[PDB]
Amino acid sequence: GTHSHGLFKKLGIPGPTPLPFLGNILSYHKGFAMFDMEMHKKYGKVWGFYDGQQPVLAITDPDMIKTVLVKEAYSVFTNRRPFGPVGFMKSAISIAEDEEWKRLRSLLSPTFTSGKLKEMVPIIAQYGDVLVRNLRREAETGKPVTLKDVFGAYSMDVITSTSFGVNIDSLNNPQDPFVENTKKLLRFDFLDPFFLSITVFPFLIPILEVLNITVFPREVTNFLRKSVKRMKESRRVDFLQLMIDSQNKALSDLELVAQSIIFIFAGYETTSSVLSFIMYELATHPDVQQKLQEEIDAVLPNKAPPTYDTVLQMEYLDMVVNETLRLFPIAMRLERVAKKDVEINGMFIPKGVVVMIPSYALHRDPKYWTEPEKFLPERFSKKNKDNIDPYIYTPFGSGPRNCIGMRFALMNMKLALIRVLQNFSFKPSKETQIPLKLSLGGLLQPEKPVVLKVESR
Amino acid sequence: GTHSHGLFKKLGIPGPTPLPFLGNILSYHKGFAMFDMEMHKKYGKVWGFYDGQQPVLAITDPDMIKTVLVKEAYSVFTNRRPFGPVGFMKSAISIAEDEEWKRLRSLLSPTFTSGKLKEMVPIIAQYGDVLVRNLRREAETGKPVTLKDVFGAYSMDVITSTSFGVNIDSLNNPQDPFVENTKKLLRFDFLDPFFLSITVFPFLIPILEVLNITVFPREVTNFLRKSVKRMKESRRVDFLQLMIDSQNKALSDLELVAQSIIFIFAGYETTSSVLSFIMYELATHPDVQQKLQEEIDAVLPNKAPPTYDTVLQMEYLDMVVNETLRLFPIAMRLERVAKKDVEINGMFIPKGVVVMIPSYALHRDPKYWTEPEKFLPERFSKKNKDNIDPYIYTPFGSGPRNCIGMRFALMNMKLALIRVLQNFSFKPSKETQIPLKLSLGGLLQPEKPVVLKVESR
Ligand SMILES: CC(C)c1nc(CN(C)C(=O)N[C@H](C(=O)N[C@@H](Cc2ccccc2)C[C@H](O)[C@H](Cc2ccccc2)NC(=O)OCc2cncs2)C(C)C)cs1
Ligand SMILES: CC(C)c1nc(CN(C)C(=O)N[C@H](C(=O)N[C@@H](Cc2ccccc2)C[C@H](O)[C@H](Cc2ccccc2)NC(=O)OCc2cncs2)C(C)C)cs1
Ligand code: HEM
Ligand code: HEM
Repeated sequence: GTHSHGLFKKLGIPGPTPLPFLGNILSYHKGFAMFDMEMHKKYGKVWGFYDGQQPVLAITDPDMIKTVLVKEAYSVFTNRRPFGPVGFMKSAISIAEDEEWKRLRSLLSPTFTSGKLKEMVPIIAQYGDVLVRNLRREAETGKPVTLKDVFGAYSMDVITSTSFGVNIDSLNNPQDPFVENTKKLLRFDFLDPFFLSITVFPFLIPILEVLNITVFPREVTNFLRKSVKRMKESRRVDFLQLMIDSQNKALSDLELVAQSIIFIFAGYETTSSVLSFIMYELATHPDVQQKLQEEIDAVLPNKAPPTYDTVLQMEYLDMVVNETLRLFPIAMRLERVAKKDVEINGMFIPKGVVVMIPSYALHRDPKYWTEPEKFLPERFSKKNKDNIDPYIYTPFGSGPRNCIGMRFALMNMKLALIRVLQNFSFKPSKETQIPLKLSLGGLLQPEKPVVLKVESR
Repeated sequence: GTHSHGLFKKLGIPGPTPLPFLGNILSYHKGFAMFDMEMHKKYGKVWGFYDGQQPVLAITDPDMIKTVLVKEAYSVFTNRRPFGPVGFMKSAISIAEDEEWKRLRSLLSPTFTSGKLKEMVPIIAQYGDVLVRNLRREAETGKPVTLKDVFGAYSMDVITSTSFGVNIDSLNNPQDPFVENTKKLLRFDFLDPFFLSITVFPFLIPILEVLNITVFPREVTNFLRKSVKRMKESRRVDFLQLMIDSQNKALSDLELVAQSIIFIFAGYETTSSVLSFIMYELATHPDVQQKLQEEIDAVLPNKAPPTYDTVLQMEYLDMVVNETLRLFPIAMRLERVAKKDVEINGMFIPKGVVVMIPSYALHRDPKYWTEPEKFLPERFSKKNKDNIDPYIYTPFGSGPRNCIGMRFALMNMKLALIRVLQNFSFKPSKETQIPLKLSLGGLLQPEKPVVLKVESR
């Protein structure tokens, strides 16, 4: 029906007029980001819309954003927008709620410290070499390289190793039952058929749950499920034991598996998308690539192996990474649910409303960014960075619920970039789409995969 | 989703563009009839639209109409558009399908013959008087009469008596458990919340069925359910025994009850709506009322009691009744489902499509009717009637599935009119809405009830 559809009318908040049942979902025909930018330009700092019957309050005010993601996090905006059905995956940290979440966050918080992460480099760099060897091969038969595939396999390599102790050159081995299963853990597309229907029929979620149907394909999960059985363990620098030790408030077995699936995915798919986009930028801006190559050679003599401290010394590398994250956040939106009524920065918001920060739109707003469409690493130099509002630029979220893997992701990505840029230069191929276009779907991804010419140095 | 929504595109049939999930239902915001007239004027003789995902093919071609309602009735278009949930009411003749239907149609066919119907007049006329006595009272305190209430109670009186043997002046007795229950059997409004949702979620019907939820309120049905227990019977001119005799292919007990509910309703609600609309027309056209009064006095001397044959002799009465039915059909649409694929008059129609004849629109079409908006009984005189296409004018449907009660309805209505017009004249009250407006909802009914000044003669 239409019971919820008078809400934003009642509070006097502007927004697209909802259709019965569908709310505003039809506006998603060209993707979240384009919907969010259209609505932002058309309504200013705040607006409201309905996913089916679910009210969503978009906010773009930096101070209101700090309020939701930080100040009122524990007391009001503790959880993300429920999404389901998920079976045992209800226990994964990113999905968990309230006290089950804070528990898992504490339990897993020590996994991603500079110390551990420091010990993860001699591992994460051994697969630096394999990627380079792989790349050099595919650059001797000098034909276009699909970044998502080569980075994909590196990305898988790194997490399987740092989290489970499993070494596999996944690129050559697309047939290892471990490689194939994990690959199938891809990001969910919220504008796909199944998810549109489940937004317009949330009253069906509990029906799917009962039938043990899940958004996480069962074949994928069940493998990884007991896959840790003889793996955890033979009865050191591994996410696994780092979690096993936390068992003997302590972590249950089926919860532990749910954490591993969550991570496997992250260190795999997020990482490889971002890496692809950086190389795309580097390839379409040779001067930036050359300046980056010079920072790398200067900090690391004759192809010297990167270390924890050398990585962190590279300023221009940091600016490149950040500037690619500005233009291509993997999140697009950040979201919390109000467990109770709230008044924030003068705005009343009833219990159950989804408050949504549209990062993609904010990352491209003319008010906060000069020439926001352009790839300009200099935006993040020492001179200009203090300019940037930490609640406008949020590629890893903010507050107690931000990305737990942030430091690992940044590190792992830069290690990859260094090893690759030390040995190669990248250039547009004939088939490189320029300018690149993002999938009109529900994921910040290229419609056509990035392909690039790889030249040895 | 949208799987069915390419159908009419595939067959090359014009029609409003469907929205995902909703199909065209939003077009119902101003009622079926207005939707059907808009679409007819805008697409000509045939068009297609979707109720949620259900395809509906509207047809206005007289010959194509004879094809659906008559020629291909038994072989293709045997059933009406399924509608549910209905519990045991699946067994009622108007809802029954295929062979269960033809069975019930044969079994109940002899109930409505000129002979039986002839024996039903000394009964149907005894309540002629009560209505007159009631009317005279409410015309001595000369204040406006709400037709739907006075006719309503007469309408109930007549069927309770002719079908069950229950005499009750229902108007004075709105407290008899028999009166109140039956009253609650009102026509279903297809554009009401519950029915809109169930058109956009037909996959929920079987869920409602399982929970014993029905469109026929349970309290209403259960009373009438066993209400016939000590009634059928004490172990003559009554629909009841007429059905009991057919038991001892023969009619089951719970089926019999389902038939009685179906009838009770019909002889009650259809009858009283039509009677109200005729009086409205008579009141807004005094000359027609006076001519009608003169036919009646001429055929029936000094307030002489109407008989079966006298009723049928009154030509101008027939034209009035028919002309009111033209302007205000109770059906609005007629519908059949294609059980199988079919090609009709050169048009292919796949299995499962609802073929819909929009009577309200057809009854008002400038191609078939001069000044179609105007109440002109003369349209149906001996001179002009043979003009009228029997597949354009269909107030009682056509073919093997037409109104089984037609002759009883026509008779019962005319008996009422004669007894009323012999004694009174009707006139607009101050509050009479003129011109009348039909509920923008899902039923041909007045938004504001007809109220009229009743003057004794
Ligand atoms: C009500 C129902 C119809 C709904 N379902 C959904 C699910 N869909 C499609 C989403 O895109 N949901 C989004 C989401 O992914 N939230 C997520 C946190 C997040 C948000 C943005 C960017 C990065 C991480 C929270 C979810 O638990 C996801 C689900 C998941 C798990 C494994 C593999 C794939 C996917 N888990 C993760 O965080 O993935 C690991 C990652 C870690 N860091 C970056 S990605 C929300 C921001 C809306 C939304 S609404
Ligand atoms: C799929 C689902 C969502 C749907 N449900 C519906 C139900 N609704 C609201 C309707 O208006 N359905 C219509 C209908 O009433 N069909 C009907 C035949 C008919 C059609 C038009 C005019 C007169 C009789 C067939 C149904 O069985 C009705 C239902 C009913 C029973 C008792 C009391 C009230 C209502 N039974 C009757 O015929 O009522 C007794 C009458 C006899 N003569 C005139 S009315 C159809 C023409 C569409 C349509 S689609
Ligand atoms: C470039 C790569 C990555 C980006 C851009 C990224 C970004 C994000 C963002 C935006 C969020 C949501 C923050 C919020 O709601 O405020 C998030 C959550 C999360 N990320 Fe990542 N992430 C990346 C890689 C990783 C990796 C490698 C891991 C490894 C485990 C990881 C684990 C998580 C977890 C567990 C959460 C949810 C934490 C919680 O709810 O408490 N992420 N990430
Ligand atoms: C003025 C009053 C009435 C009108 C205008 C009317 C009109 C109609 C119409 C249009 C139909 C559908 C026909 C079709 O699909 O082709 C119908 C069906 C029916 N009517 Fe009536 N009707 C009236 C009164 C009655 C009465 C008093 C009864 C008494 C029992 C009755 C019993 C039925 C039945 C049983 C059906 C369905 C028959 C079947 O499916 O086989 N109707 N009517």
